[PDB]
Amino acid sequence: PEGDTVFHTAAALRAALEGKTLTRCDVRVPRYATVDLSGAVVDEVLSRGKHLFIRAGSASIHSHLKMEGAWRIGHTKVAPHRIRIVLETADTRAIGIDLGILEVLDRGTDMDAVAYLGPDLLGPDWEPRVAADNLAADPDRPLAQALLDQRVMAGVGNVYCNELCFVFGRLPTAPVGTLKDPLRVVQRARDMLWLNRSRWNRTTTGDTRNGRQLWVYGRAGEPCRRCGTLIQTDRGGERVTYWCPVCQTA
Ligand SMILES: [Zn+2]
Repeated sequence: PEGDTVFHTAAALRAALEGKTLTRCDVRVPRYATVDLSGAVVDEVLSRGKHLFIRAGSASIHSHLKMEGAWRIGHTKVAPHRIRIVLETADTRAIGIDLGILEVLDRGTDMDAVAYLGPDLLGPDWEPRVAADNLAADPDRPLAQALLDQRVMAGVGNVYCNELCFVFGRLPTAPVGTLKDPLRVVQRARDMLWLNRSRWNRTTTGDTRNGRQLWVYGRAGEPCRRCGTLIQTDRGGERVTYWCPVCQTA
């Protein structure tokens, strides 16, 4: 999950839970087995970068999504991974599966958990100059590592990292110092995530149709949509990269 998925999940949970009294709060995490927020209203569901917070009563349920489809809404219980939490209201059910962190924090201090985050690409008070100065603060830093650092700005994961590198004509190992305009980079990242904040069908090309949605990610061996050259890929290091060797040069 990247920042768009997490924001969208927060929105889906808001539709299911926000403003409603919890009828069930079953936290299947050992330290939190005794938490039972039933009888409290879910006052707010919000995202902070790749983090989710569910505020109810005096508590804030903090989760960090490692798996797409991590929170599921509806009454179907069959799932590919372990159910870690069930929340219900009179009319709705939300289940959290394969969550990374799932913890119950004090509501009043819940933002201390994530106060170090850089500007949130999908947060209400986004600040592109802060993100741009953070991104450019160390010009010898490799571009992809800087984009993926949640203290620089919050929300880019491997898909958006690959896509941003393509639209700016840079290899992921290019130093940030080679960017003509770091402000433009972070503004385009904001625009890309914003366009997908309510779209699970992640699209960066402007064309949402099947097979048309991304420039390079997941497209090894397919033609670049601009120059026609076949897309290349490398699976060394942490993350898989995809790039057009004509549009993205050293
Ligand atoms: Zn190309």
